Amino acid sequence: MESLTLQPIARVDGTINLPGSKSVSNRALLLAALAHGKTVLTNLLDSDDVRHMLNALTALGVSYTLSADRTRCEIIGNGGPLHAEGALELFLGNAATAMRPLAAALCLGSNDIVLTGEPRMKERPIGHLVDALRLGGAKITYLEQENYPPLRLQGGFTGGNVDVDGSVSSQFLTALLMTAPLAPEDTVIRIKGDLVSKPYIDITLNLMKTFGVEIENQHYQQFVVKGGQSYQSPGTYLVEGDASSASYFLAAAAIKGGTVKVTGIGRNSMQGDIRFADVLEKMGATICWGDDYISCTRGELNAIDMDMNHIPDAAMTIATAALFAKGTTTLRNIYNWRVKETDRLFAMATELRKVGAEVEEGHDYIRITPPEKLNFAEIATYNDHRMAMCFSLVALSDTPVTILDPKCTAKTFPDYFEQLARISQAA
Ligand SMILES: O=C(O)C1=C[C@@H](OP(=O)(O)O)[C@@H](O)[C@H](O)C1
Repeated sequence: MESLTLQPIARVDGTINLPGSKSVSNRALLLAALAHGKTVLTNLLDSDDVRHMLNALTALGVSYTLSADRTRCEIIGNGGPLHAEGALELFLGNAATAMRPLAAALCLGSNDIVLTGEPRMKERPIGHLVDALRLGGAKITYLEQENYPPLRLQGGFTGGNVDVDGSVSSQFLTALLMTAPLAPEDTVIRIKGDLVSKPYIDITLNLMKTFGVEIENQHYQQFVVKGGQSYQSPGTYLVEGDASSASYFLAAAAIKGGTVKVTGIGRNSMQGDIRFADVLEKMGATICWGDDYISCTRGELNAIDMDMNHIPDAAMTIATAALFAKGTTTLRNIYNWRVKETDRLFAMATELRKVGAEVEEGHDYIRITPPEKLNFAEIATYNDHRMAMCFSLVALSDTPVTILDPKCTAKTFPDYFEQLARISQAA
């Protein structure tokens, strides 16, 4: 078991040029692959999740080249639905942004492809998406547990009236939205009830528009899609810096700055996680917005009690920042933390208690009361990049912290520790 021990960080200050957005990167790659023309993506993220998407595109026969640092990608669009037969297996690691979108996309036309991934991926739900694709005509088989990957896709999605559950993940609808335009018949996607992680739907629609396709969004309750469309290369496309990866650095400044500036995202960014900055401001930090940067300057840090459904990923960072806040912090409406890289409500509560906090692990919320002083702990990371990055912040105290399996950060941010070190100052 590899581990990394972080020594106490006296102050953080500086500028970080963010790695590309995982959410935007994987959507842009798939749309570029489906599109007509050559797409040049810059600031593409180089991380495990994007690598699994690139590998899947290579296996499907898509041609592309990558720059030395793997952040510039020139993709030759296929000019239509991707295809493979012979039950070709695409191994998708634990990349949900590859698994859900490809599960839908590869149902266009005929195909015989199997999607699988790491053990935990076989425990992350995909039934709501399968249900919706089958209502549209797709033939899909669960090869192991019903409602979970791995899946055997045999095609057949033609469009039509389809309902989709949006209560557990926004990714199922995202996958349907990206796929439906290329289906021969028009599609009307009806959301059954609640829709969580709504901002990710805006990211999907923004990317689809960039690639030449628009749809009729009726109050996020129903989506009208015209069939028979084609995606078109936007030419050169700049991938936004990752606003979720930014949360750690902005929070570090709120706790121990100094001023930390992250570049690559700004006030016009499409990522819902830029709203994480609003939360730090509510806690007492000072925030500055620019066209291509967001900065946070230490002020004070007071506990908050907020519904975090709009920023589920970045919200985890508030769970550890809460260790440094005055009062008890409560994060609500985050049930789906349970069905992500790990059950994040169980994991976060378990590890927070190890450094001294009193924590109530609610079914769909978490309440954190910080200790007078933190103590040393060896933090388990549950093969979850965000558990490692969140707990790195424990070192902004008087105690060191040991993070197990630090390389798990590579899922979305391979250079995380070197970047945190860049802004760490001894004086
Ligand atoms: O579409 C996306 O890029 C994502 C949507 C979110 O998932 P849910 O919709 O399941 O909350 C988020 O947690 C995940 O890391 C990325």
